[PDB]
This record gives sequence, structure tokens and C-alpha cells, in this order.
Amino acid sequence: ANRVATLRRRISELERELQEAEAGHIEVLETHQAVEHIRDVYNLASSLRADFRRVEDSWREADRALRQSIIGEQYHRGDIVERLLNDQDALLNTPEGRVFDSFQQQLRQSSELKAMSERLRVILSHPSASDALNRLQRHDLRWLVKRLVDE
Amino acid sequence: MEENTRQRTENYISAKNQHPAWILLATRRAPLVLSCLKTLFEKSHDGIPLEEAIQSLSSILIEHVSQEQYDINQDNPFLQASRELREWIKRRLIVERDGRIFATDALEVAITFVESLDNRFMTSTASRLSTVQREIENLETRLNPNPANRVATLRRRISELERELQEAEAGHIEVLETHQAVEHIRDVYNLASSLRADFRRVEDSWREADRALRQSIIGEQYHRGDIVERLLNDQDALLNTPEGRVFDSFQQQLRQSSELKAMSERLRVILSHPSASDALNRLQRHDLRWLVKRLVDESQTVLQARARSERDVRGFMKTG
Amino acid sequence: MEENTRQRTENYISAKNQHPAWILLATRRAPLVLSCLKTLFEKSHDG
DNA sequence: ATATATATATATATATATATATATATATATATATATATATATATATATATATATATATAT
DNA sequence: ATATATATATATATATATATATATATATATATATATATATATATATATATATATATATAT
Repeated sequence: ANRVATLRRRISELERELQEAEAGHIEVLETHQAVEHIRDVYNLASSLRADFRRVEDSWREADRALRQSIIGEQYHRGDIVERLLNDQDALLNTPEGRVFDSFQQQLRQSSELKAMSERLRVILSHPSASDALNRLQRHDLRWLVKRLVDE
Repeated sequence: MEENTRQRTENYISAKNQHPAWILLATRRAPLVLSCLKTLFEKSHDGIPLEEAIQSLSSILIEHVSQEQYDINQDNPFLQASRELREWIKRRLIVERDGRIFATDALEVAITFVESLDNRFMTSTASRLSTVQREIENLETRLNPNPANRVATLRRRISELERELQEAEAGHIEVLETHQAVEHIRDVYNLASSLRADFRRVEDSWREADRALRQSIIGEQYHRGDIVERLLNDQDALLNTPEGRVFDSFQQQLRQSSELKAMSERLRVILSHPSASDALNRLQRHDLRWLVKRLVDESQTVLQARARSERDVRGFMKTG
Repeated sequence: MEENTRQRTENYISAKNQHPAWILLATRRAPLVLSCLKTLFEKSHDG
């Protein structure tokens, strides 16, 4: 009931915005606020790239721990046969691996990524963006999807 | 210009030799100082009454009696705390104002670095990839003024929402599984807690503008020549473009009390979910619970500071 | 947790001595190293 | 006239030896800087005595 | 009622002790830089062994 009520209020709000738009009450952001919004969206986007280098370290640490445990257990086969029969990856580093895997599941919805890539270029084509972000930042934000997928 | 990189190297050298945050992290006692300062400022809501600060710092020093390697004396923790507070005030990483102590930008940056060393909240997450998607989708609709595009976007989003409503009517709704809820709560805490970051810097910017204005007035042997340009308008003389106007726009959103009323209930409702027990520790739950009031109180303090500075500089262009 | 009040100083003491990032910020040559590395990795994060 | 198995010639690849330059590990010396210790001076707070401003009690 | 003595409110002067502020000098730790020896790596000349290419020669 709460879900349907919230969606019913949201759809009515969108209808009101549509009614205003039909009347011609469009108001785009000035430069003063467009610069701020562009900077904010840049500061959010650039964080997606932050933790790729730590997932690798966590997985390597799990690998070293697993090998040391295997060597230490001089007389136990049950643990290794348990590991091998499991269909899951041997390096279940819960704190980082699972979050990264769920993030990858999102990265593979190419429909959203294409729209995001187009929107990046369109935003960077606006006159205000040249003042909001210097050259290097504009370049970095322009190639975000490519480097995300490559990493 | 490529020489900007060499200029950046010079800037880094200057920051190394002059910035309180980098200065602190290079000393041999930095771990103890940072731990004590964080333990002091962690629980607080708005500054610390100075006397209250002394007692808490002395109690913490007593918690560090076993740490005698840093000269933590048992004879009198009160005197030690009194000495330490002035030691840190002299380093201008904590400041004294209105009978209470605050943490300046340098200490905030240092603590953010230290506590982001190892166990920081993950930013590379599906939740943030949805957040940036939504935000970038929203920004484009407001960057272009074409009416056909706007109406098309609205009349397609209406169809999406209508389909989702029809599906929810059939009962196909679904809630977050425990791990998604944990991740989303962590991401939302990471977003919300960042609003409070820049209050300690707006004040520095306004003080910088005030000092620049006074230096410009005093530096001309004949003040009347320039005072005319300043006093010709009734608006605030602290016209700090870099941060003042951004903060003013942020106020222009804070004063919409309806959003705050909704947020106050929504945050506590979110914290009521069982998964919030695991996603956030007790301290983070406390900080996120009172964040709505904390932002407003901090904004009132900052606005009062600006009012004081503007009034007391207007009392200076006159009589000059 | 409550025991964090005491464990945090040990954690920070270990970090200041072990973590490469905090070691680098403590050396006397840090600014040059940071500027050179930032310039190296400015153009490309792909490796 | 082609396959199929030796034989010979040639080229390639490898091993040995030496010369030259560079990298790494270890040890030591040096310098710098940090932090501390020490010494001195001054500031602040409290206590006690006297002076100035104002009023009341005691003895006859 | 007169005459004497004392007390109350407030400040200033002087002394005592605590504490902070300032400066200097010192010891210490540490970073760092250098030097030495050793090992390692690359290049060139030559000897050695392997492999391939070409041709001869048997059998169909």
C-alpha cells in the first residue's frame, strides 16, 4: 500500500510537471547553477573508479592465506576436497569481492551505459561545462565508461 | 600551459612546508594526536565547551596511561590536557570561538585521510552506479531548453512509472535483500555525511575576504578614493564568489523546511530496518540520525559569523 | 564499539609505520615524488 | 617418374670464456630535524595590608 | 547630644605561589647519502652439436 501510494503521488507530480511544460514554463539552469551541477556530477562519477586497485589486493591476500592454510594442514584432506567440490570461486573475499561482482552485474547492462555515454558528451558540449571543469577533468569525465569497462 | 605542472610541484612544496594537515602527518607523534582528537570530536554535535573538552581529553590521556612512551604523565591529566589544547590551538588545527572549540579544515582533512587509510566505505558499488545514472539522467533534462525534448522525456518517464505502478498493483513488488540493503545504507551514509564537509572552509574564505578588504582599504594612503566604490551599495561587502555564493544557494535549499520535515522521519525509519544494525556501527547511526538538525545548527552558526564580520567591517569602512 | 577507544591508537601507530601512503607523506622528498607520479598517471589510468 | 632411406653441405643454435657496465646488499658516516630539557622571565591568581569612600556603634 | 572608636564597600599596593610563554642548547632519532664489495647482466669471439636442405640412390 505504501509503495502504490508513493508511486501514485510521484506520477501525479510528474503530470503536474508535464502540465507546466505544455504551458511553456521551461526554466533551464543558469550558468551559476549549471556549473555547480556539473561539478557535483563529476565528483560523484569519478568515485566509481576508486576501489578497483583494492579488490585486487584483497583477492591476493585471500590467495596467500589459503595457500598458507593448505601448507599448514599437513594431515587433512577434508578441507581441500570441500574446497574443490564447491562450484564457487575459491577466493570468497566477502568484504570486497561480492560488492565488486554486484557492481559488475550493473556494468553489463549495456543499455544504460550507452545512454550514459551519450549524456556525458552532450553535457560536455554545453557552453558552461568549459568553465566548470578544466581540460584534464573534462577529458577524464569524457572517457569514464571506456576506462571503467577496461579496468 | 605545461608550466602549470612545475607550478603544481611548487604548490606541493608550499603545502608540505605550510599546511597544518600535512605538517601534522609528518611528525613522530601524529598517531597519538590524531587518535586523541578524533576520540574528542567524535561524539559531539556542535563544537565543545572548553571546560568539557579539558575533562574529556584528560580522561582520554588517562586511557593512554599505558602509553607512557609519549610522556603521558600520571601526575595530573588536567594540566596535561590544558597544555595539549593550547599546543593544538597554536597549530591552528583547532580554534577557539564563542567559548567553544571547533575543528578547522586541516584537522578534518587529516582525519578523513587517516580513517580512509584502510577500512573506508566502498565507493565502487552498484548503488553509486545507479546514483550517478539517475543524476546524469536528471542533469541533461535541465541543461537543454528545447520543449519537444522536455515533453518527450516527461511523457516517456510517465510511461515507465505507469508500467511500474501497474506491476506493483499486481503485487510484484520486491524489497532489498539484506546485502543490497547494507550496501545502499552505506552508500547513502557516505553521500549524506559529506554535506557537513565544507562548513569550516566557508568561514575561512569569508575571513580571507574580510582581511583582503581591510588590507586594500588601509593600503591606499587616501581611503576616500576607494571607500566610495564599497559604500555605494547596501548589499553585503563580503562578496566572496568562490564559496559564499555556493553556500547561499545551499541555504536556498535548506530553508525549504518541508524537505527537512520529511527527511527527519525518513532517516529514522531507514535506521529502524534490521539490516541497519550491521551496515552502520553505533557511531555512524548516531551521526546519520541527527544529521538533519546538525546541518541547520551549523548553518545558523556560519550565518551568524558572516553577519558579525559584515557588521564589523561596515563599522570600519565608515569612520575611515 | 567501546574498545575502539583504546585500540585506535595502536591501529594508527601501526599504520604510521607500515602503510606506504603514510610513510611517503612523512619523507622529506614527498612533494617531488607526488608531483612526478601524478604527472605520470594524469593522462591515462589504464596502465 | 614419384616414394622413401642414406649421405653431404650448410646454417643455426648453444656452450664456454672473457671484458665491461650496472644493480643490490650491507655497512658506515654524516647531516638535519625533531623533540625534549633546561633556564629565565613574565602573567595571573590569591592573600594580606593599607588607603579612600561611607556609615554605624559605644561611652558619657 | 557629644566624642570617641569602630566597622563596611571598594580599590590599590605588596608579597607568595602557580603556571605559562619564550628562548636557547642539547641529545636523540632518524633520514639520508655515500662508499665498498659483491653479484648480476650484456656483448663478442670461438668451439661444439643439432637441425635442415639438397642430392643420390633403392623400390614401385
